[PDB]
Amino acid sequence: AQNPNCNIMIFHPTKEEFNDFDKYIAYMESQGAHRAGLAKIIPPKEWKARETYDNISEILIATPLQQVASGRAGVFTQYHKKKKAMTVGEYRHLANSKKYQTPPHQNFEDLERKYWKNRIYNSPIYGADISGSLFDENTKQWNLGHLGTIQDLLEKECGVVIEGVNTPYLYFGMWKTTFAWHTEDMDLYSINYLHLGEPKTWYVVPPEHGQRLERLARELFPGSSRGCGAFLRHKVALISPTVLKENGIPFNRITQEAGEFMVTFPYGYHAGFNHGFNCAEAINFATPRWIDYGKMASQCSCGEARVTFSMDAFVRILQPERYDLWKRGQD
Ligand SMILES: O=C(O)CNC(=O)C(=O)O
Ligand SMILES: [Mg+2]
Ligand code: NI
Ligand SMILES: [Zn+2]
Repeated sequence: AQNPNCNIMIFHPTKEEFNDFDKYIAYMESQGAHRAGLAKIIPPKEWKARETYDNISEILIATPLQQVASGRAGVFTQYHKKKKAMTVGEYRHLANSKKYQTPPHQNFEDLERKYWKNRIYNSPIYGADISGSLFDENTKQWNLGHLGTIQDLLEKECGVVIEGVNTPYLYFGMWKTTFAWHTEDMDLYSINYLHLGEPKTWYVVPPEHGQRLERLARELFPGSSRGCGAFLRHKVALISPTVLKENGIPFNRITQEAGEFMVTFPYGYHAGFNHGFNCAEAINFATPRWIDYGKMASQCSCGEARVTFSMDAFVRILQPERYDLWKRGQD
């Protein structure tokens, strides 16, 4: 078995290997990359996502989200308070302000210490989940707006044609902006490209151990667990690396820098934080190996998780017994 300790693997594809996206994912899996739940891909030196980032300031962030924490430094939830619209240039100025900017630090490990010590005492503002793309249309390799769709994959594997669409999303971050512990909708893959700015630190639990994280979470968030049998689908709970280690939960960590891709694998729980002003693009995707995970994915039906239009067909075809209850949660 390849990668039996479930370490995060880093890949350096050549320009020739960067042509065929599906083939390269399958290659990474042949080497055991999926066992970690997360892999890093450093693009060939010849590649670029677009020519420059000099002209992005007028993108609108219609609903910036202030991430307000509750709990203790290593075990907390966050809620999202909606703020007034602002442009990317306005948001960048805000991220760089004395109130929000990255503190002085020695290295990524010092900054990570400072994040976990101090996160809960601040409420950073995240421009998340903005439909759109920063890849140039002429970028032919690893262009996250030009990937094979999940609907087409399901149709190819299973023969059933379904409604729905699959487009990327932009994320504008600042110091301390946080992504809570989660797997993707329907335990899909994700791919995330850090277009510009400061790094993103990731934490990940191997897919084979995801239920250990779920059992800890039920213990640490006992009210939430009574409310919903899949409350991590709400994407609000944070648990620090120190608390994971104290409870024997297997995990790994890695920092993504500008110009790098990350892939999350089916049922790989992940969480993390941004170091300072940045912009990332991400999208879900599927492969043949996903189908069995999609069939077994948990679902929130309490009403909290509310998701896209396109998840309806995935539930309906892959999980017909659960469909009626899940759809009630949607309505
Ligand atoms: O970058 C973020 O805020 C969160 N991203 C992801 O969870 C992802 O790409 O799967
Ligand atoms: Mg612009
Ligand atoms: Ni994710
Ligand atoms: Zn729920």
